[PDB]
Amino acid sequence: HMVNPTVFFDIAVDGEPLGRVSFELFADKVPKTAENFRALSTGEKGFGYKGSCFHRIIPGFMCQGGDFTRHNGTGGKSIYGEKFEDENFILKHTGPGILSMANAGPNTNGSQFFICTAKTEWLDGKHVVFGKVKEGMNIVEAMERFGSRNGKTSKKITIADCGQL
Ligand SMILES: C[C@@H]1NC(=O)[C@H](C2CCC2)OC(=O)C(C)(C)/C=C/c2ccc3ccc(nc3c2)[C@@H](C)NC(=O)[C@@H]2CCCN(N2)C1=O
Repeated sequence: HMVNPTVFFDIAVDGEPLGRVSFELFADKVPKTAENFRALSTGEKGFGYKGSCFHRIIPGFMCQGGDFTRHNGTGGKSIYGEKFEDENFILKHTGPGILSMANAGPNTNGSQFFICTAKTEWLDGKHVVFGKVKEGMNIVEAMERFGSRNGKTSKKITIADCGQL
């Protein structure tokens, strides 16, 4: 029987440790999308999220990250190539904690992702939901306080370490 993977991010604020956020990845529903995020979190392909930042945090909306090639929301790449397809839209944006793929149009998933801090149902069926925060929503809420209405962060929010549990 297969068990959904768990991954962790250790978050830092201007280089100062903040806490750990862990995620369940719904490999049972979106295996290809789950596997991308899993492998980018372990670094096992030779690239991934360790050291990258959350480039846009909008309080009461979402925290977005995963651009480890241009560091500002314009870059990123998947373990399958520069981009990969939308797998399915089985799972919906039901509330805070949902983990979902950022994109630039149909079938443009790469490495960027977002963590919901509110229900974002208008994104259903165009962003692939593939996971959820398991532990450490308090740390996501602490990260959120460094966001702003236009998404610029007031301190640098980084993934100091990440991997699989
Ligand atoms: C739609 C967005 N896509 C990207 O960020 C992709 C990247 C390349 C693959 C992912 O970047 C692009 O398309 C370009 C480089 C053209 C930048 C767009 C951009 C810039 C600043 C924004 C400021 C604010 C907003 N949207 C913004 C969107 C508000 C309204 N929405 C969001 O913050 C949503 C939340 C769900 C995740 N999420 N952002 C995305 O998936």
